Amino acid sequence: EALKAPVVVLGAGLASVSFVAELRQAGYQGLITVVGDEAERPYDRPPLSKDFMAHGDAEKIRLDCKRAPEVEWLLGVTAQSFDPQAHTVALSDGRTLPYGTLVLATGAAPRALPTLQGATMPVHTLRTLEDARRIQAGLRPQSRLLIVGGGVIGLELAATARTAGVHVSLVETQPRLMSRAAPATLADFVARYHAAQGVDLRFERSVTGSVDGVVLLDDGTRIAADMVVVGIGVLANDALARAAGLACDDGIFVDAYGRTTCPDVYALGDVTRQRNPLSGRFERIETWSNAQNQGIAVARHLVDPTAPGYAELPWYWSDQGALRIQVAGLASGDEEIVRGEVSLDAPKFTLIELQKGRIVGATCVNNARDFAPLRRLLAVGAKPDRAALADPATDLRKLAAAV
Ligand SMILES: Cc1cc2nc3c(=O)[nH]c(=O)nc-3n(C[C@H](O)[C@H](O)[C@H](O)COP(=O)(O)OP(=O)(O)OC[C@H]3O[C@@H](n4cnc5c(N)ncnc54)[C@H](O)[C@@H]3O)c2cc1C
Repeated sequence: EALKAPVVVLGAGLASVSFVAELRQAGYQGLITVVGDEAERPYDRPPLSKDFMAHGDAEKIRLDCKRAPEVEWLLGVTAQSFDPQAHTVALSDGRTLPYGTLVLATGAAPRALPTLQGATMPVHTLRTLEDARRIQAGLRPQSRLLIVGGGVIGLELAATARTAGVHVSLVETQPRLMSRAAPATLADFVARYHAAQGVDLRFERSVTGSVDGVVLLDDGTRIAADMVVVGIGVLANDALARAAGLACDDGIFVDAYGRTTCPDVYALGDVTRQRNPLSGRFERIETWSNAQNQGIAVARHLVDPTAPGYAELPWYWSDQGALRIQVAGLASGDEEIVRGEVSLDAPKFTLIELQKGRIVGATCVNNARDFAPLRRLLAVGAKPDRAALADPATDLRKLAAAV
């Protein structure tokens, strides 16, 4: 009923690939056409601040489009507009695509820093393979890099650059790192780790401008750098949706079926503003797991309307040198339980966030084994014995089973 052929998807990132693979796997055999503005074989972004930044082989980061047979991928083509009455999409190459169902999977773009508009020194953001190549081409040993923003991507780049023998300074407007999506205990530990690896961290500082290779701060001081990478967050790529009259606010509003306010138009991944089931509030979720899992859920329900809506709880990971960080659910509740010691000597620990005895979030540092059972406990809103949660004798995989 809702799934009308032909299917057109705008964007060829993870959300798009995951969606079209699930359409095919679920048994939809109609036309699928995907429009991607990047002239690149679809690829995954997490490597760009990690192993790619370090080793430079793009053929290790391509998405597997095997589970998406009989898809026409229009790469290097921009969707300029769509007409939701005519059920058409206008492309940059002069062609028009008809659709029965239109899927907006256009992701998000790094926010520019207004105070570095008209900088006369290298200022980059890190989103694309082209961005990663341009940054890597300036990552010379004993270079000076300034990162603006203490989000996970800036910190992943900081670790990669330090490992490469690059001097790194980092300016954060907040009093802590990872203010978006991380428990304070984690953010404090992570700052201690980066400081110990030689990152020059500047907290509660904002950039006010730049002059001849030097960045100016709002404490009236200067940081000289060979290169600036700005990581102050992203803005949804929701321009086509806004122009066509869909409900958007830095992100296209969708329900759990991926429906926008425009009939026959859906949206998925980083472009969307959606319900976080743990907070009960709408948020733009900026994670790999959301892009994949939302794309799959929306495709499954299009093919099989008896399937449930998207229901997965949020989580991400970050690889920052010696720290393999995993974070699920909410950053805080009324209670944090710490398993293990929080120590720079062989870091290994777990945080559990509870709200009235109920697990609402969890963090693992170098403890992948405990993250899977904690996500299962989170998913059913488990209320375990807080003494047991704290006790390192406790086996979390066992608790997961018991419930
Ligand atoms: C450097 C980096 C590291 C990351 N590391 C992690 C990590 O460790 N863990 C984690 O959970 N998440 C991580 N993420 C986040 C994760 O990669 C994103 O959540 C994910 O890429 C979102 O996928 P998407 O398909 O919704 O959007 P995107 O990947 O942005 O894909 C959308 C595509 O649509 C294109 N597009 C936009 N407008 C148009 C148009 N008009 N016409 C055609 N094409 C268009 C875009 O240019 C883009 O190619 C990282 C992201 C980056 C950039």
